Amino acid sequence: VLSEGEWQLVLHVWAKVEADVAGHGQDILIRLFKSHPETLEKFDRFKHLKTEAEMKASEDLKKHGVTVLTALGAILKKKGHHEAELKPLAQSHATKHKIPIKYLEFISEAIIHVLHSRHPGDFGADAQGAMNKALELFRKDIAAKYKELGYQG
Ligand code: HEM
Ligand SMILES: [N+]
Ligand SMILES: [N+]
Ligand SMILES: [N+]
Ligand SMILES: [N+]
Ligand SMILES: [N+]
Repeated sequence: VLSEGEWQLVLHVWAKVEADVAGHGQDILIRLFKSHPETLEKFDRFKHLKTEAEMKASEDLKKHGVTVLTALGAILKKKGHHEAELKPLAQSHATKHKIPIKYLEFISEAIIHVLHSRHPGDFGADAQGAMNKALELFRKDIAAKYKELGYQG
């Protein structure tokens, strides 16, 4: 569940994201929606948005971008001991929002793309390797909770 050395690479990278949570959140959701159109359909609140331009202009979308990264920052900071925060999130995405585990992987990919575009020099292969493992650990712990509830798939 990651070495201390890899957790460090991740939070160093995340300290950086914190500088503009709003910009990064807006970019991550627009990229998830562009590459995987089906995920956009899961948000009643953003369906209306067709083009990239419209997505960018939506303040509400940017607001949501902040919610998501604030919650993910709370998880990552726990350095694996994130059960209290992951629980309510796993439960609401399974039973309320109805988000397949496959969409969590798609967003994990989105996150990586944005952190590489932005912070080119701070996100070397080594930081990307540690970041990948953190997201996968989050994804495994969610899927465990999904199964218990009868929504793994
Ligand atoms: C990095 C992973 C994600 C995190 C940390 C995250 C976080 C959150 C949080 C904190 C909320 C607010 C309330 C609640 O869930 O009880 C929320 C709402 C929601 N999430 Fe996520 N989310 C993630 C990924 C996803 C994905 C990938 C989708 C869609 C494919 C999605 C679908 C939704 C929807 C539809 C809502 C409700 C929006 C509303 O109508 O208020 N989530 N998310
Ligand atoms: N490893
Ligand atoms: N916003
Ligand atoms: N964990
Ligand atoms: N929500
Ligand atoms: N790096």
